[PDB]
Amino acid sequence: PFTEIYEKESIYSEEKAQLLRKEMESVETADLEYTSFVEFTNLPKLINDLAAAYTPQLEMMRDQIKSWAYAVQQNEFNDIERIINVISSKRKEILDILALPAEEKENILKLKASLVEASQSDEKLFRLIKPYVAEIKLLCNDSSLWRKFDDSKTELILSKLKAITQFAEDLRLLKEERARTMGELKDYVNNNDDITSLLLANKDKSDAELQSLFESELAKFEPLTTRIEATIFKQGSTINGVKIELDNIFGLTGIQDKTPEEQKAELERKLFFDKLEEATTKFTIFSSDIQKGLNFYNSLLKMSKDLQNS
Repeated sequence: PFTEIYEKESIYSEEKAQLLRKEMESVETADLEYTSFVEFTNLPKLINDLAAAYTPQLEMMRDQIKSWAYAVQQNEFNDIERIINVISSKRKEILDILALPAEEKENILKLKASLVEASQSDEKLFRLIKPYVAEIKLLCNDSSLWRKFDDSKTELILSKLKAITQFAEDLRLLKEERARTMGELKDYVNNNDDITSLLLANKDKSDAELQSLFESELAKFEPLTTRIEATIFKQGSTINGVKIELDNIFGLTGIQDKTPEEQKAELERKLFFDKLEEATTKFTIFSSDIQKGLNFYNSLLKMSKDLQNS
């Protein structure tokens, strides 16, 4: 007596759950990025090896290209290009569904279909960079063939190594700091996040806000989210600087003589072929769009099935 209080509380809890979901998505993306970096670079074994030889980049590029190509190959959706034919099939299904209705909700559905068609047209624009990259990536033979085709400076290397160590430790500490930051934010919702005892502003109305109190109560969560974003950006520039310094150290460690001009040109070509990976990532990002569009299409088809005879 009554149950409305628990309803409002449930609503506020839902909002809080949404915010925590957003923040968790952000930190998850950050952690995934840093983990991908730390996995690709292998900074620990590189530092250990360099330190051992004191007192390769090609292996890295091979590992990253192999991982990207394998991941792209596994998700059998982008390479096949059968999705357009599938869309045509879905269109045929919708055509069959459209074939004794006498209302204007069919024309509206047609308009929605038109919008989906426009979305498909927009989807076509990204096919240019995708098709060339993905097809050359799908073949192990071609990719392997193309990939295969292409003192007193010790103290500097040592200093660079030290800087790399400090940078790495700073990065790990940043990740730990973010994880703890979240841990406290989530632990703040499953603990002393108050209740309906603060809900003394009458018995709402409702629908007349009623929501300003929720926004206000949510606005005190800002100092944790801001700390999360701060640690994320800091780990961002940390990642950039560490990448730069490690690139310099890796360029000072190897040959460095150098010659010939065809050598630097070939290396340049190799670094050029690594720009395909970017397009691969882009096509991966485009994969999550075609999936959503197929979901909407299937939803529309099921909607037509229901509208036919529910």
